[PDB]
Amino acid sequence: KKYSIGLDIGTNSVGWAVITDEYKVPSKKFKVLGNTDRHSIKKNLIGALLFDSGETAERTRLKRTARRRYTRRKNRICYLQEIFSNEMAKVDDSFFHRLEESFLVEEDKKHERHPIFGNIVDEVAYHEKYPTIYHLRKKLVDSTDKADLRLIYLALAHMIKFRGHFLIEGDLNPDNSDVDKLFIQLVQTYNQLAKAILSARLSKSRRLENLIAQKNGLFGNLIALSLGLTPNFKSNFDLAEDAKLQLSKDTYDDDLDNLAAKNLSDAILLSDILRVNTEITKAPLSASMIKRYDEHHQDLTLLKALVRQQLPEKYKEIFFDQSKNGYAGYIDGGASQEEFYKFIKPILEKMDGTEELLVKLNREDLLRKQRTFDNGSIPHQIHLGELHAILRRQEDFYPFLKDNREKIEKILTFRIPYYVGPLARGNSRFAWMTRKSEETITPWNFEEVVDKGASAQSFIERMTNFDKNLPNEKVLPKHSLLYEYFTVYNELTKVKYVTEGMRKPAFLSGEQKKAIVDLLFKTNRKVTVKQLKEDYFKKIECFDSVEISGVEDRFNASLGTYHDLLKIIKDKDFLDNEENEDILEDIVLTLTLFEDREMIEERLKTYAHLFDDKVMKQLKRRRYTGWGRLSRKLINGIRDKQSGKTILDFLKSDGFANRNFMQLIHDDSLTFKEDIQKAQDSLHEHIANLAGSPAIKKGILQTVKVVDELVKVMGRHKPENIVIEMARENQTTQKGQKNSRERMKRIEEGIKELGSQILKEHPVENTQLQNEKLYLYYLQNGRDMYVDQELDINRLSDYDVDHIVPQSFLKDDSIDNKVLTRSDKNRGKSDNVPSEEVVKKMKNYWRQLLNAKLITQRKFDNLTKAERGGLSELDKAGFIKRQLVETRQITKHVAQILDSRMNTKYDENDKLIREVKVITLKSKLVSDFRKDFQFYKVREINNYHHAHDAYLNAVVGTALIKKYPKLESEFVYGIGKATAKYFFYSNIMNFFKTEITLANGEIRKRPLIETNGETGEIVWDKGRDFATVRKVLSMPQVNIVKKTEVQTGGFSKESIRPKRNSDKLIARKKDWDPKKYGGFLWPTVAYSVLVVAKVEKGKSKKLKSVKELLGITIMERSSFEKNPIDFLEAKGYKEVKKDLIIKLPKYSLFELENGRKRMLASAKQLQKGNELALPSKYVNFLYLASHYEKLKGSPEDNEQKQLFVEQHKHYLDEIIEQISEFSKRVILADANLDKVLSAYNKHRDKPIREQAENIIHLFTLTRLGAPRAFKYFDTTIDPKQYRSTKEVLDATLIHQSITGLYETRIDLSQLG
RNA sequence: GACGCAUAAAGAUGAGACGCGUUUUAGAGCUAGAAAUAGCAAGUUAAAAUAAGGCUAGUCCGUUAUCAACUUGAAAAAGUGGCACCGAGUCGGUGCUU
DNA sequence: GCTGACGTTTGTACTGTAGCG
DNA sequence: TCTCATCTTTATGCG
DNA sequence: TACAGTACAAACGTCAG
Ligand SMILES: [Mg+2]
Ligand SMILES: [Mg+2]
Ligand SMILES: [Mg+2]
Ligand SMILES: [Mg+2]
Ligand SMILES: [Mg+2]
Repeated sequence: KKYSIGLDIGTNSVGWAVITDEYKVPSKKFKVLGNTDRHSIKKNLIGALLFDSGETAERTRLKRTARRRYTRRKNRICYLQEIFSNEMAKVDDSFFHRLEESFLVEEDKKHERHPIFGNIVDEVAYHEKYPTIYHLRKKLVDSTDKADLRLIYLALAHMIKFRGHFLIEGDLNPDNSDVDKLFIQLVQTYNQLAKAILSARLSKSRRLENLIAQKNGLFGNLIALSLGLTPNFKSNFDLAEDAKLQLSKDTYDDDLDNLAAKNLSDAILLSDILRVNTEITKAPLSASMIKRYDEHHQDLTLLKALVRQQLPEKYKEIFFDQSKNGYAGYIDGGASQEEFYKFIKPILEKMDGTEELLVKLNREDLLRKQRTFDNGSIPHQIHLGELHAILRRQEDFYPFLKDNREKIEKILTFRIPYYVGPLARGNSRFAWMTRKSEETITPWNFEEVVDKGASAQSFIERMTNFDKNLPNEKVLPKHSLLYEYFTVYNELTKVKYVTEGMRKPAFLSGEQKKAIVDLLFKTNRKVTVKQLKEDYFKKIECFDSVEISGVEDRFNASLGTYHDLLKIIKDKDFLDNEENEDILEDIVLTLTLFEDREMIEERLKTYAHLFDDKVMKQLKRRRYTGWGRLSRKLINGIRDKQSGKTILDFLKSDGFANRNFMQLIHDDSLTFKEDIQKAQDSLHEHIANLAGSPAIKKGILQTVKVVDELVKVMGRHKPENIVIEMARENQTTQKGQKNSRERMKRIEEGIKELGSQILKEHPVENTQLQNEKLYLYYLQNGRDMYVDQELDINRLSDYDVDHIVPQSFLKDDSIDNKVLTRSDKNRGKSDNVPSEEVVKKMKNYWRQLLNAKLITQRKFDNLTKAERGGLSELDKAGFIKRQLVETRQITKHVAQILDSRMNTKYDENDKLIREVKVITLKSKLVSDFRKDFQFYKVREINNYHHAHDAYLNAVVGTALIKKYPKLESEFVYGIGKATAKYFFYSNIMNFFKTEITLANGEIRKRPLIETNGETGEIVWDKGRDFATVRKVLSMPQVNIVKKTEVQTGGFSKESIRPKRNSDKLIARKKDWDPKKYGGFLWPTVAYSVLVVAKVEKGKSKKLKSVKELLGITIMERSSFEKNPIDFLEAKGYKEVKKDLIIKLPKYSLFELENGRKRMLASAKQLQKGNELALPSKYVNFLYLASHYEKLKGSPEDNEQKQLFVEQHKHYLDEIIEQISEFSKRVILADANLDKVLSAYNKHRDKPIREQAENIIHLFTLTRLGAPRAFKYFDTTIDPKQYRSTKEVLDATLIHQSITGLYETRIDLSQLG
């Protein structure tokens, strides 16, 4: 009667296996529905459900924010048009209509075809006078004439459309900073108190050297105008009031409280951004762009003359062929400037007079475009200065730009603050803003319509956890003083001490804990036990010596926020006071909640009577982040109604009982537990309601559906035991501590081994090293990874994190794939690894970092990947590590959901009866089981290995449970300790083996029949149970099912493709015919439908009846589902039989002659649908012939298994016979099978390892799913893609229940 | 014998932005030709769109998640498939039983 | 007369190709 | 790619 | 890995003798 279930859950699979108490997998004669003659089927209850992995929300969000940016950009353009509109209608009743109809063709345009001036002649005298937008911008700035509104609009609209980044706080301005005479003002100012630096690469290393060549009064002065100095101590040689000085990031008023800094800092930074002020202008960016254009002009004039006078045969390939990455491909084709440079540098090396061009290419100046990937370095304030200059000229002639100058000034610089979010009116699930009035939001009225404070508080409050114990209560800040006290008293209530006189160790009394906290947790940020035993036990308790226990040599707990508030609020008795504790809690809550200084000031204003303004100025810089696991109500709001204390009171003092948070909230004697359990629907609603990524919701829901379907199979009786394989681990304590070493020590060891003084120049703390940019800065020893340039620790936003292998090629967000680099160097390696030249020029420095172990060997391999520079689809053959985290999350959730679904009956004696015992095995047990008794696992043959893992999980779990029911609490849900646990869980499996072998060669014979002790019952018969599991491993029928999935997402490929007279292009906008305008291509089919209809066919048209697949794209899907028959008639189908329309999602399964199966991948592609049931002997041979020298066993055990391969050399040929018979049966790639046979015969003499480690690849020919390329040694086999779908229209369609047990089979031959 | 403390790795969710890129159009091509084009000149920029679109019309929403088939149902949701044994190349046979 | 010659006029294999920092 | 914020899982140390 | 670009092979009229 009884049965059990095993589950193996992966990112793309769940394996499931019902087992009997005998460890046999059962089978039933299942009824099958549908029109076919077949009425019942024999099926084993072992299988695997296969589904494609769920996508994370990343791509959808990166499209959503882009959609918002384009909407807002067009609205900026519209407010500009609104200001310009009554005036533009004077000079041009249709200019905005012409910029709008710019995209259309000449006869589609209602107005004359030239966008800006309309007429041809003025549009060309225009482009002759101003060849780009920047000659326009410059002429507008430096000249003082009355100028054309249509061109003001274009200059402003261009700057408003492409406005540059906002990563610089406040503003830069050129007008205070154009002229290098500021050093005279600086020395004149210090007496009250060229390009000399900038001619070389900017860092302190050059700046000090130059100024000493030209103590403190010059260089130490000027760095405070130029650099974010590292010491926190006060300055020297300084003003009459003495404090620290640096060019601080957010607010230089934090340093001025000790003008020329603004002038000189803007001058140096703008002259670092722009190669300007060797010439005097008022429009520096436009001047630089015009200099680029003129240099490009003279360079091309030189270049073509050189090419014609020395290599005239070469010209067309460079300058006309737009496919070659020549200049034609650089301009008219798709080539970048890197591709053009590597194209053109060999040609320049052999010509004469090219030295200047070769010099310019090495600086990246050679024939630059004006708009490039590195324009993301340009801040918006430069554009802001140009727009201000423009308006300040024109206002003398345009009264209306005088009247509303600041509205246009507002429109470019307005950015929605990130804490406010999308400006909805209630219908956006992403919106959290609250608006004061129902008025429409503009950049001008934004401050009076939107309540920024409430929205900014709600921004955090929507995201921070509810307390897991009190789900209606939001958690504390991490740094809240209540949480500090909670943490220290939670830790210190459980430490124990003993002296020479005492019989046994004793807890700290409440007096002692209070004394320790006030003594040293309030006078040291982190306390060592050395500090505890000296400063408390030796100094207060006067002990000669003491042993302390319950804590490592450094305490985990801290009162660091007390130290902060003590440095700020000077009255220590204020911080130790009871009355003001709520106010201090509000201060730290605000200071965690808000980072914008104005709302910090506006929130803290209510307490300005308790502290001075100097303290308040100190409080508003003390930014905090992070939130505790617990709510205020939990830790000090609720009281046990019998005793009267809160949790924090108990942690402060609990007599000698000294309970911590756990034993408190689990003691029935304290009504905390009653408060918890009174503070504490369908499957799909529950699965939607969980937190975390949407990606994991797929694998959880499908396996819960699988388990419920299995329960439906077994007469609605529940299983005794459910075994879930967990992606969980045990380690030795030394390995696990090494696996989690503090990341400061990683830096210190490597820096000491390479011997640099960077930590003397830039000291840093492990709390600070949690920042990703800063961690990378120290890992790289202060230098860029792509040019030999000293990085700046203050400017780490203009440096950016390159992913060494790009995310578009491979998802890898690890430190081994991250590089901090200058933004231009990162964006100059779009979709690639670093180039060959950069590997050649820096492989030595990378080797110095590798030898010093700041980078891994994997990181060195990714950096030097151009030495192996494939980046092919065949290089994907290692798992992305995201699949492990998803597996862990899914299996963790499914444990608690299946426990909640199975064990539902509450009881008053004990709370919940285990009707079903849900089990969560770590994978090491099943892995050791597989490797000990030669039940090996090869992932490349076929998909049955998922079901075999579930079978072995159920077998091993039930065997361990029935062998050790005393050890039920180690598996059922609800030298170092870790090393002892690791050896215990290693040795717990010894009951499966007949012999136990010691390291000295001793052997112990174990019984052939295993039993438990406490009831003597048989569990593991090493005679017949191993034979039984070997029988179940050799079944040829396993219910593999691929989930039928309607596709969602992008309508097409994203690339927009040029116009052509082909009807397959997707119309990219409703009125834009793609024969004229181009459009998208590669559409994605949501599902096929089987259509049966007439069609008008033949050159003399006549109705022919037809049955075929129609691929409903995602775009057209809703129109189809509104009303099918008119959609089919629009597609051209006539007399359609409505009831015979069959919906066919992706991977709809069909079966054909000789057992052949095909999965419908679209209306015009199939996929191979059968699975090779290869016998176990050849599988274990393939695993042992693979892995041949790298087996983990002893040399004797390696040898005997390596000989097992040699004993079965003839297995190689019979595997090829197996693959031939199968491929002929199901795959039908006869040319590929002949190529496979011929290549095999080409290499039948090569080593049996290399043969097997390539026969393992031939199963790509046979394996289920999409045809994919594979290779056998040198020979590469191209995929035999099943682009024909003609056959499935008369196959039998198989609709599979989610396990694959029940079926509906439709014989489509009878349909038509 | 699943929880908050410290550490670390790998990931995730949301907001605000930047740079590109593509597409069509605009930037008069010229000269020589029966010619298809060839020589030569040119090129660097801009507008518009950037999922088709949608109705609550917002400076909002539109690529995540949910889906075998069939009977009920607006949908949520509920419902629908005998067992034992001997065998095994993707499931077969045998016997009870409804 | 009526088999087949000779174009047009559709229907099948093979290589490319895909938004990204 | 940037800025800002929050959160999950797993592993080790202390209860 | 599904579809796109595109080089390649059967089928369907009017001549052709
Ligand atoms: Mg597994
Ligand atoms: Mg999806
Ligand atoms: Mg990059
Ligand atoms: Mg698996
Ligand atoms: Mg721990």
